[PDB]
Amino acid sequence: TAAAKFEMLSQEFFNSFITIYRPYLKLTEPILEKHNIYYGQWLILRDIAKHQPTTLIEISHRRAIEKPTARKTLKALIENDLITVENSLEDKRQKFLTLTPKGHELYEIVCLDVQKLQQAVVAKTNISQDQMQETINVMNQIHEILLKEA
Ligand SMILES: O=C(O)c1ccccc1O
Ligand SMILES: O=C(O)c1ccccc1O
Ligand SMILES: O=C(O)c1ccccc1O
Ligand SMILES: O=C(O)c1ccccc1O
Repeated sequence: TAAAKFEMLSQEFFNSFITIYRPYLKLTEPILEKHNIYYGQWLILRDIAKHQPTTLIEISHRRAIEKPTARKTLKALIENDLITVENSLEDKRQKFLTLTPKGHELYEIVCLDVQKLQQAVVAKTNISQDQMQETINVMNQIHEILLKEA
């Protein structure tokens, strides 16, 4: 439900990494479900974890989602006691956001499970550390272009 909720050489090349996304999320889905959190929620949670104290404004910008989407997901994170909002009289979109203790516990647990699952996947392949850094090198080049464009 989580993965479901979330929804030429150059051609074979792009296909090789774009088609891995969905299978990847299906496999990591249970990690989030076990913590009663959905993928959209996890991404914003993680984002806050790494940038807190942060704001709906900054979040929307780094995540590249629309305010309505970010507002709705944050609202669920708050309602679930995973993040706390600075109490202020300013606009909600300007208020500082940080993880609650429950939020941190959930975060550390998901993060470690994901890390171990990734290690496992790799361990079943013939991929070398070198092959991994070379891939990283190529992907970041692609990523630079897609972002500078936007
Ligand atoms: O950046 C993503 O789109 C993403 C999606 C699901 C899980 C981890 C991720 O980084
Ligand atoms: O970083 C990921 O690839 C990831 C995947 C599934 C759930 C949480 C995550 O951070
Ligand atoms: O990637 C995100 O930060 C995200 C968050 C909520 C809903 C959809 C999304 O892609
Ligand atoms: O509902 C809130 O308290 C809230 C707080 C910060 C950002 C968006 C929000 O909906």
